[PDB]
Amino acid sequence: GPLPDAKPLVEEATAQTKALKSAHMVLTVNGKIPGLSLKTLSGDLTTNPTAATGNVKLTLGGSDIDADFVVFDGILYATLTPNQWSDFGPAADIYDPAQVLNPDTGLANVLANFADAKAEGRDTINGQNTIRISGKVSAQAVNQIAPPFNATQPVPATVWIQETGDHQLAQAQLDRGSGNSVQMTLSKWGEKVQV
Ligand SMILES: CCCCCCCCCCCCCCC[C@@H](O)O[C@H](CO[C@H](O)CCCCCCCC[C@@H](C)CCCCCCCC)COP(=O)(O)O[C@H]1[C@H](O[C@@H]2O[C@@H](CO)[C@H](O)[C@H](O)[C@@H]2O)[C@H](O)[C@H](O)[C@@H](O)[C@@H]1O[C@H]1O[C@@H](CO[C@@H](O)CCCCCCCCCCCCCCC)[C@@H](O)[C@H](O)[C@@H]1O
Repeated sequence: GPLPDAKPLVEEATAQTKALKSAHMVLTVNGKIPGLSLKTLSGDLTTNPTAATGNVKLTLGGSDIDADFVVFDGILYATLTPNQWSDFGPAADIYDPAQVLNPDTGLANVLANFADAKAEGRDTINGQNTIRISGKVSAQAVNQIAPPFNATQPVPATVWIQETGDHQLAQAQLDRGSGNSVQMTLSKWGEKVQV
């Protein structure tokens, strides 16, 4: 029918996101973003304490490698060859995955700096009704969650927020122009993450 007002949905999702401890995430890079060699990633993240497990497809020296990865006790491990775990040192020297759910600099900060929010339509995400919402994310909030963006201006964005229930952030995408973008889909909020 009619669409709810986006502004209160965004505010509710902001609050809900700040309280998150854990989630499943699927990250897709569309086109090309300089200094971001990642193509796709799917995994499970928990925080306080930080742990993550999953799989990643990335480009290394011009070859796409499929790898499994684990972040535990501050350290990043990954199978660059199958069943062979390599230790790549402190995760934070590459990207501390806890950043995504940091209430100050993660997804909640993106939501809190999401300007001009406007409800655009309704979409199913992972079996759930969500409201698709356009807006622009501040350069600072974008650079904090995704440094390679190197934004010097507000970044056009789309968020999908659950229409009912908890109003979680279901999906978000940041458009760098020219068919290049990064999108994350969140689900399984509060799941246990063993690792
Ligand atoms: C959703 C679930 C939660 C997760 C969220 C998603 C996060 C995904 C992150 C994926 C990025 C993996 C790509 C690794 C590329 C690799 O080249 O990184 C650089 C080189 O590192 C070495 O080369 C490592 C060995 C080579 C290959 C890597 C091994 C394989 C491991 C991995 C790829 C497999 C699994 C990966 C998946 C893990 C997911 C984790 C959960 C970093 O080197 P340094 O450690 O020296 O770091 C930098 C240094 O900074 C450090 O910080 C200092 C602070 O003071 C310290 O003192 C420290 O000493 C050091 O100085 C330097 O300054 C230097 O200037 C800079 O150039 C250095 O490297 C930089 O060099 C380039 C490399 O670029 C490409 O190679 C790719 C870089 C990708 C990094 C971007 C992170 C992803 C963005 C997150 C998106 C989130 C989306 C949110 C939703 C919208 C830059 O792009 C980038 O800035 C990079 O960091």
